[PDB]
Amino acid sequence: VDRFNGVSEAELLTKTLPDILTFNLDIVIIGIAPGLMAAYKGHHYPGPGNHFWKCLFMSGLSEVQLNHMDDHTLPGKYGIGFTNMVERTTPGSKDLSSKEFREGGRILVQKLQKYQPRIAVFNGKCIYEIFSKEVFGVKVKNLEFGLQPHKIPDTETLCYVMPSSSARCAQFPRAQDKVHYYIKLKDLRDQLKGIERN
DNA sequence: CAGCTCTGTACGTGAGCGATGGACAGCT
DNA sequence: AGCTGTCCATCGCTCACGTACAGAGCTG
Repeated sequence: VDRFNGVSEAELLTKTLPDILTFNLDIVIIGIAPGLMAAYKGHHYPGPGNHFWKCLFMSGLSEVQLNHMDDHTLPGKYGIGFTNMVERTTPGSKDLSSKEFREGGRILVQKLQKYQPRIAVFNGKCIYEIFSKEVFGVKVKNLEFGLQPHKIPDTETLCYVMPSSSARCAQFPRAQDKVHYYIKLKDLRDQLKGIERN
């Protein structure tokens, strides 16, 4: 019944979740749109069932199990930042229109060209499908997860796609089913950093 | 025909919320 | 022993920042 401690869903729809972006980041996690719990909390991925923080720990991207309250520590401590394709608070990915997504893509690509992280991680396959068509003018028959073959225009930022950390998708039913992509992201990060160090 | 886009629908886990009722102590 | 109320284990149900895919409609 009451999931928001007496706060209405209509009020949460007016709230926004701030980005956590700085220069020289290794990774920027790009969500689809903040959900009601993130709007409520004012922090990234607070959903008790969301797999994000558990996959970050299980993959070794964090040495201890962190939570949504740690999100502002991620740039300085781990080289990780956060943004979303669509800024607007939304219950789920199915409530977003094509226009909202394409407006989001344009704003997103400008953010990435400003902050130029080593890797732009799309936390959700649906947003990369829109982004690729809008930014690179490419629609492939079978879009795959993992490292994509185009850099953000005018930057060296790579594009890496993972299934959404939301526990809504049945195709990757557990955090265990998504951790392969976080491990591969860690490996890609370590390789990029090692190449720059040498 | 055939390949495309668009829309509707079905799908596995694990966490939380409200209801239920057994266990149990305080009281007389 | 009988009564009463709280605690809390446990259950059923819902559902979470989606995704894959069939099939209708469209177009070359």
